[PDB]
Amino acid sequence: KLIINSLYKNKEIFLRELISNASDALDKIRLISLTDENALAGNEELTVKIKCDKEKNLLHVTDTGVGMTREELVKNLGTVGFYSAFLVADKVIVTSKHNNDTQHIWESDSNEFSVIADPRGNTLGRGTTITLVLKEEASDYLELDTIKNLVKKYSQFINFPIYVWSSKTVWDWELMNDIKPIWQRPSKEVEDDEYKAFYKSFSKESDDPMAYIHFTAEGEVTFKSILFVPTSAYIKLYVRRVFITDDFHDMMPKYLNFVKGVVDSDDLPLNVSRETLQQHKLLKVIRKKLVRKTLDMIKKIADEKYNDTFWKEFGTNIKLGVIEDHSNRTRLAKLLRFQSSHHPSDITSLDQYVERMKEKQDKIYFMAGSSRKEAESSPFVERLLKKGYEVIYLTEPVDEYCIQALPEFDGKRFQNVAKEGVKFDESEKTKESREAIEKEFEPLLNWMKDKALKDKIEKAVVSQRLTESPCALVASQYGWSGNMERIMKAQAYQTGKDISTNYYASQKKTFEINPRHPLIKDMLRRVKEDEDDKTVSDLAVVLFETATLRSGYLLPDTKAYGDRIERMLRLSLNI
Amino acid sequence: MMKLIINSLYKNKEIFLRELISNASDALDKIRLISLTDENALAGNEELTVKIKCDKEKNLLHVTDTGVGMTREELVKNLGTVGFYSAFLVADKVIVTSKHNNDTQHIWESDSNEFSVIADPRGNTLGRGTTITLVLKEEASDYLELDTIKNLVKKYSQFINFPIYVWSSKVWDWELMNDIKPIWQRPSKEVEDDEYKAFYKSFSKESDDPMAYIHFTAEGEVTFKSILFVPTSAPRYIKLYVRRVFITDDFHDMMPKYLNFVKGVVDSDDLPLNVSRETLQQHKLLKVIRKKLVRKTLDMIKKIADEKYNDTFWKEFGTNIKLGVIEDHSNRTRLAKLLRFQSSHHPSDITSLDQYVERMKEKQDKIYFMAGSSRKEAESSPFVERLLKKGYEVIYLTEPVDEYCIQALPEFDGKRFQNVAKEGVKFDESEKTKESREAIEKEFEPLLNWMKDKALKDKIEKAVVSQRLTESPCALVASQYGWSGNMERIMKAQAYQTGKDISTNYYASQKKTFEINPRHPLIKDMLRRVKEDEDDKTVSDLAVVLFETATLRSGYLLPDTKAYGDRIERMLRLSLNI
Ligand SMILES: Nc1ncnc2c1ncn2[C@@H]1O[C@H](COP(=O)(O)OP(=O)(O)O)[C@@H](O)[C@H]1O
Ligand SMILES: Nc1ncnc2c1ncn2[C@@H]1O[C@H](COP(=O)(O)OP(=O)(O)O)[C@@H](O)[C@H]1O
Ligand SMILES: [Mg+2]
Ligand SMILES: [Mg+2]
Ligand SMILES: [Mg+2]
Repeated sequence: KLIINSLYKNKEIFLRELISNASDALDKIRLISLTDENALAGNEELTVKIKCDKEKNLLHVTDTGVGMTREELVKNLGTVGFYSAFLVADKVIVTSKHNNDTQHIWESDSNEFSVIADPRGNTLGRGTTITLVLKEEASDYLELDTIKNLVKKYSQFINFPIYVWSSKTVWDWELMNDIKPIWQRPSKEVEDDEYKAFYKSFSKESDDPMAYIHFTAEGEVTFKSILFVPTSAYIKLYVRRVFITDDFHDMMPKYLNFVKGVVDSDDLPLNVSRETLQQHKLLKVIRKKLVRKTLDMIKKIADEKYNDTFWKEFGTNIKLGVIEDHSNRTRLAKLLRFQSSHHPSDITSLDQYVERMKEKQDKIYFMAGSSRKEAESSPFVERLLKKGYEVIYLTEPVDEYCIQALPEFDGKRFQNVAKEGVKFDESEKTKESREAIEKEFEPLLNWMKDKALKDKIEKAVVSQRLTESPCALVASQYGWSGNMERIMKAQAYQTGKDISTNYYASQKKTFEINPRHPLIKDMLRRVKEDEDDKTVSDLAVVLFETATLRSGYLLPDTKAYGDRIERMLRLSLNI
Repeated sequence: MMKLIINSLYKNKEIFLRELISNASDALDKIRLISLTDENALAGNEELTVKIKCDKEKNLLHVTDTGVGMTREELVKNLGTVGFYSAFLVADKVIVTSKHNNDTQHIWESDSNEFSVIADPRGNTLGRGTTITLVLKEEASDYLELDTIKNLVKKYSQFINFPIYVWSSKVWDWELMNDIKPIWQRPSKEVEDDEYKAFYKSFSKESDDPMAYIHFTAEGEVTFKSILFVPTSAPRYIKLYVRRVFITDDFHDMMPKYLNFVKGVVDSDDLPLNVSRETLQQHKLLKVIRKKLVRKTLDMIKKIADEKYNDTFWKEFGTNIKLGVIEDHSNRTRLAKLLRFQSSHHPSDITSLDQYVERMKEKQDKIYFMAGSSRKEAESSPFVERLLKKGYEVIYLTEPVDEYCIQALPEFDGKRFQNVAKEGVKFDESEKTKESREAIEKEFEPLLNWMKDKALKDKIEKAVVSQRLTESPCALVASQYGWSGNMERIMKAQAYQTGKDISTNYYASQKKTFEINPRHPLIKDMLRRVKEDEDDKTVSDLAVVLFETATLRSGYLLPDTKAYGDRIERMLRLSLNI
């Protein structure tokens, strides 16, 4: 009283599940036999045998796999999968024999079951026979002509012999299956169609993979493998073509946990324990080779699909990789993509930035923020942008960490535009021009440092990075910037709890002023005229607090800042 | 670790014995656990004991247990790579004789460096178990005394639930050293305070008293004895026994996640003994035991002295009590009574909800709160201005969980909660004041309509005369079921650090209620110049800046700091003479 006639949509999937289950039973007895010599005592062979029965209206799926004990026949046989057998039959008869127990039978009509002993005894040796009593409607599955194609379809990647009872012109078993694994075949003998059809066989339906790679590893260890990149955000391990496990969760590093595939080695031990084989020295050589072939796979993807598709899905993985993977860092560095001032939305690689650098530019400039808009509208990038330097914009929380794990790219050091180190060159006769303006505005500097912003600024200097903005707060090289304040301060608030007593944390920054900006020109002209004035003092403080938000730091006191604004607003209105 | 582990523990070198008894007990727990599903698991050696022999003559100290033992492969993994290396504090050479049920008897020898495992020439001596033999070093060769071990076992192996015997003298025969009866099985009244504390230290280290403990016995649906503890610090857990037999410490569902810091013992005589681990964890009686553990933990937490509760417990585990209010529906009332928050009543002191209620006005029915990233932000907010003046108390919520905590508690002792940053704040009003406000609202209508229809058109829901401001000119009030600045902040950070951009949200980018203060000089002046000339740009420009600043003051994010900086600039030029 559930499915039966709705999923149905996938009308003949019952066989796929019974063939799949039989293969799983076959894999399991084989796996045990590698440690237990007397495991294959009941049956020499490892097969799946399907028998058509017209007269009695029956269909048998017989496997010589592990089998099931009475206790297992109760739990395992219940509620695609085993139950899908009821999409074509109204009664399932499961005859099973296991090594540790005698032979039993199981019969359910989708509602109630019964686990009797077999009055015939041990007729299987070891394994199971799934007898389906077909419905009058789905009785077409008794036909030998149709059932042959039905197994040829759902067992293209089953690596155990599948036989069906047929005849010629003499009844006998016929192989419908080729058990030569797909990963063991010559690279170009395998069509692209087959690679995609293999991907859907173990990832349980869905669409094609984004990319794949099939290779024979050479050198210290030799193995065959087909790895896959999925479309949206499990490595099977075989030894000498014998399935071992898919539960070795550390086959790939955490940052590549999305890769799917098979590994098949002739150089690893077969008759050893699963624990033993997990710590084996050669396996680690396989793991390091999987990473490199995976990065080779990722690099083989075409430029547009790489940016618009791969990167959108796994970009955070490459960033986590850069930090976590020391050996493959340089390779991971080239796979990174970030938005830059070059274009309003296109993402750029680090190489592309490099090729665009000016002849005498030694630094890769970056601005970090919570969004594209705040990063690009920052005062810090004003003159760099005007002079034609490109600035990388980092908008994600991991970006900062990512670049920090990268001490250089292609000989160039990264420079945060919110910190000191932004280089602006000049000639001899150009150096004096600045130095004159620098000493002209020096009274305004000392006044800000010893009165207007006495213990609120580390120092005041004449900026060379601003064009439109009057001023900005710049942090020390070993200090925390605006964005890093957030990243750390909103994690010290979320998880940390009280983190203020730190040297380069909440420390005074360098207050830079724009000499060409009217509010600095007036402030200078007016500071040499009174100094005791609270008006310009209120101007210096309001400008400093505005510059703070502008620079990306929090305000120490919103009430004090508010009180100052409203006092100016009084002036602007009264006269 | 290497050879600099001896100097770090030169103080505590007598502890080597504790470490050998602890392991023997661990070995005995393991073999006894196997025997619950395996009938013939004790066929090699029937008893479960700890035997210690003094052999002065050969310079050897023997510690013979009858536990699980070690196989060939287990000797080359477990031994080598506090602990077992503790034996080297008193012995230069250490040899272990051992016998496991699956293997034959082997001898492991080492000094610290290389190791070698040989098949014992004598053969299967112990049936099962291990003998740790110490070649006691000269400068510590005094433990081979017929009374020194006698005294150490008695003071150290307290709480070991297996019989420990030393090869004494009187005729040489084994003399019992300890009492096998567990501390949790003894009647509450009889157990000493020191004994409870020493018990806490035995299974969790940390060498300091626990913050609190509870020793109870459960009657009714299920019976079990238990001792539960509150540690002193938040670490940055519960041993189950069935009929005095250790089963596991791997059940991570004994306590709900919010009480994960609780450590202790549960000894049940009702649970199935001769069954598997899988079977026992899913067992229906456990859910009954769990509910009892939570109620008893809460009893203990409630029993802590008022001063100690706020000063020590609340600082360590207040977040857990907050998550509890959200997750534990059947205990909500008990937990809500345990909450502590900062409030206006005092600069730093925290307060319970009962204490707040008692301080409420005779006709106040709402518990008012202000949420924010810090106390400074919350107390200097515009929203508490009037309430504070008129003597209402405002709870201050500064941790991100606090809002979800209050938002999960619909009422406390009949009083609903109200966020001052939202619509819903009330003030009892004398007939004189009520009418005075009515005249203020009609007088200020021209300023309210100008703001809503042109000056701030499309920025605000409506412009109204406030009842909550005092010193502040204006503020942004969110709707009854909308997001406060604090919720906007928490959601934006969760949509950035974890989420994948919630720009086009549900109610994050929504207009707020702009409340203006009629008694504020700047607003008074703003009314005068608007009626005189509505199309004056200087007042329109001012309106924007006042609003934008009000947005920072109201705890909201400003939508364009660049444009706002530039408007503040224009204002500064006009304010001065640029
Ligand atoms: N032919 C079989 N031989 C042995 N065991 C089987 C067989 N068919 C089913 N089982 C057991 O019962 C379970 C039922 O299969 P199914 O419903 O497909 O679940 P699964 O996805 O794990 O295979 C299997 O996991 C297996 O434990
Ligand atoms: N008496 C013993 N009987 C059996 N195994 C032991 C014994 N002593 C030590 N071992 C083995 O050595 C391991 C390490 O002991 P120790 O260093 O104290 O670590 P731990 O107490 O945390 O297990 C034990 O876990 C066990 O595998
Ligand atoms: Mg299945
Ligand atoms: Mg004021
Ligand atoms: Mg400007």
